[PDB]
Amino acid sequence: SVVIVGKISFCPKDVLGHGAEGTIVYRGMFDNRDVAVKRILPECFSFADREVQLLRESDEHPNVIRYFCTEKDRQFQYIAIELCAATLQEYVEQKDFAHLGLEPITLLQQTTSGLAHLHSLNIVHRDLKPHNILISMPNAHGKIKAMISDFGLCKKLAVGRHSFSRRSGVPGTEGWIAPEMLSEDCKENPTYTVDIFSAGCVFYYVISEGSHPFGKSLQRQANILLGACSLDCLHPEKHEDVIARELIEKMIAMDPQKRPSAKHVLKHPFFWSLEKQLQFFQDVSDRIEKESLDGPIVKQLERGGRAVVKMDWRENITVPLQTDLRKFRTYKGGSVRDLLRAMRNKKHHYRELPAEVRETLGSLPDDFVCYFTSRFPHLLAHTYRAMELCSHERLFQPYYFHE
Amino acid sequence: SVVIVGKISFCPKDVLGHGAEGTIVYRGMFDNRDVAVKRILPECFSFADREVQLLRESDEHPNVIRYFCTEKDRQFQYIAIELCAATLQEYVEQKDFAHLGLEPITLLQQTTSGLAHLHSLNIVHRDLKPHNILISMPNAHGKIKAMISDFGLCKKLAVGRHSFSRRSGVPGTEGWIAPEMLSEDCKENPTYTVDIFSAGCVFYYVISEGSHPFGKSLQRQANILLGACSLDCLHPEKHEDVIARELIEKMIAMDPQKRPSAKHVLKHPFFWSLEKQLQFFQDVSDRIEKESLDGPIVKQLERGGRAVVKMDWRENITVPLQTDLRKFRTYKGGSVRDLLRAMRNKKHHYRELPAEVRETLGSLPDDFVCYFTSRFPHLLAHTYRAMELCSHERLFQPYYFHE
Ligand SMILES: Cc1c(CCC(=O)O)c2cc(Br)ccc2n1C(=O)c1ccccc1
Ligand SMILES: Cc1c(CCC(=O)O)c2cc(Br)ccc2n1C(=O)c1ccccc1
Repeated sequence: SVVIVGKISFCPKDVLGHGAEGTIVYRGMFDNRDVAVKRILPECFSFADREVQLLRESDEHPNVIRYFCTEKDRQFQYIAIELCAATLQEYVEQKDFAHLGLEPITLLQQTTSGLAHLHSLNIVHRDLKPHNILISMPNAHGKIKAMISDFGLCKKLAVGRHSFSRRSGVPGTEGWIAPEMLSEDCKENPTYTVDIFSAGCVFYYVISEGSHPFGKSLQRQANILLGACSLDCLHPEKHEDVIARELIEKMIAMDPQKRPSAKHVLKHPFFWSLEKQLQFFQDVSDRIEKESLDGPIVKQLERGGRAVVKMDWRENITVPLQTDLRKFRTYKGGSVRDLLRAMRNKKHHYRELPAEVRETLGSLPDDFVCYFTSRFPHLLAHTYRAMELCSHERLFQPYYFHE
Repeated sequence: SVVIVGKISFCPKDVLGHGAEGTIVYRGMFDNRDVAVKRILPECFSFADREVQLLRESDEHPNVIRYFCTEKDRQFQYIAIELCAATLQEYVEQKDFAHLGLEPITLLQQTTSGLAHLHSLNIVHRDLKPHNILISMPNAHGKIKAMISDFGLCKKLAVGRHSFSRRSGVPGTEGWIAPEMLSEDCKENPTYTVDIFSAGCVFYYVISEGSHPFGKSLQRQANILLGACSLDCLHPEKHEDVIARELIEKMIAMDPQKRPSAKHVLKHPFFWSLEKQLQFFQDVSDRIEKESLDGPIVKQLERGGRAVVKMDWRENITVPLQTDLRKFRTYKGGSVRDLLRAMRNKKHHYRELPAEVRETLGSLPDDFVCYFTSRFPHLLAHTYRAMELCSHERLFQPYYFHE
């Protein structure tokens, strides 16, 4: 028995899953393309028409599911969309991340792009969770991508409006709904920020390989409203983790105003290569070199540096570098600027530096930059936030978001 | 009136254009989606079957036209694809260009990208012309993109093969058909290069604002076969023109094996920012600083450097720079490396230079590099080709294509 509703065809025996509101998703064909078919019931025909329009308006982007067509029966309405190979959930739940390279982060970056695309179209998803974040089929050359799905609970903000009342009840799924949506009072109407919070938890769900910032399933929602976030899978003294901690912590704040935008999250160091990181260090040092001590830039860079530098950075580096630096007298052990200024000098002159000092630093640029991030795991986080005072400047545009 | 073929609807009174073999294109809609439908007559039903299938294997790429569906009638066959705003022909022939800034080169880079994608899928267009390059309908934010269409005459190379016999006549338009396609004296059958020759003409067509590298319309195909190419639109002593010459002259090469691949074209200086050119001069200089004069790299950089440096480059730079460099007699005016190094030095210590030598150089980075490209209009093209000996080096990966 093969169901043929117009250009869509599927066999009822091939069920890919069950959805809510009696929606059943089969595997089928459309225009000889492999698609997933969704049967919707008359009780939901209206909810399905809005999802298709919001899909038609965004599937162009590579990180949004591709909507194809819709055919109607005397009994059902069928939605044909691009056939994937797995959800992010089964991915986090069943891949050997050790063999998986930097894929997990690029999946997080792609999902973030999709969100910024949707937010550029005044579309809020409201139901972002690892289940409806899909993994594309492997392409002709063997690559996969992440795409956003389940547009049933999406909302297009009204022209000229930048929030949305809580009239659609409490859209979303327990454990991933931001507090404003579930809180009994209405200090302010929700907005795009409810998506970041969901996204923040998802970032952690991937980098923890299964954990949630707000506890286990049954107590999540109650912790979310109570503010009981715990990012335990992230060391406090690891460079990578300290950077992730900064981002995810900002993404799951209780005040949705203090939550970053998706365009900001795309620029975050959490996504930077080592080559880029070292580059950010070089440019900060050059911008501050002739900045006075009374200047705001330098005063923000040095507020709280003693902990960043670990009291005295000269007492925390390798002996071959300590001796090399002792040759002159131009770097203070308490200055985070001078630590960055030292990194600039020892990079420029790297080739004309004694082999013993070259061997402690490592090859450029990856081993060089790691030398200083492992020793001072708060250096990038501290200086990134400090240098925000120069996000308008052309030189720094590659690191912040500032239209 | 309006003809409704299944989910495709159009009005015969809305004709967008006419093709070959009686194929008419109307403006229409598919699934509430503004599309352009194609009416295909019976003698041509098989050409569409191929095009549709090929389109379904590559339409995903942002710069390859998006194909939606295809229905059939009692006597006709219809094909609905993305509706565009113009073709590159109309864009070139009817756009100020003075207020278009750099949009035209972004277009050339986009059609290249889509063509590299098609080649990665073992597909040769074989009929690339400013007519098949359509411009996107403006976005939800006012941006456009170029795309490739007219896949009817495309060729999916046999499995493992990297060439194709001329068994299907000579597909393509008089004026854009590569010479290997028409001649019988050729021993080598055509490959993907045949698409690069055509693109190399379009490249020139766009920068010349309509002109062709092989003359006027009727004598064009005649001139192509004879190798008589003329790019008089490009000055022989202007930095920008020298670069575009180097690339175009290699894409329209008479010998197919001398033509850059699509991925090669994508890295050519023709597409670099001003800052990227500085970064190239800096990396080239830094890389050759500790290289033996007897070394192959140095011997290739100076092979012909006399015309490049215009004899003593110290005598072709502004006087203020001439005085500030007179103290260093290390710089040999007949060395291109010495010129590149003098640039590297002027860039690093730019802030500590006397104001006279700073305002004669210009604001970093754009005006600084222009100081040398305008004065030495062969410096880049000379260095880029000679330094190919280092294309394999990670340092230079941003600048060349290896694998
Ligand atoms: C696109 C798609 C949907 C629709 C998503 C939406 O629009 O909400 C889907 C639903 C279920 Br249940 C089950 C599978 C579904 N699937 C897939 O292709 C797919 C997902 C995981 C593994 C293999 C294939
Ligand atoms: C999508 C599209 C097609 C189909 C391309 C194909 O056959 O692959 C088309 C054909 C002609 Br003729 C003419 C126009 C065509 N057009 C356009 O949107 C368009 C292009 C330029 C100016 C105005 C509209």
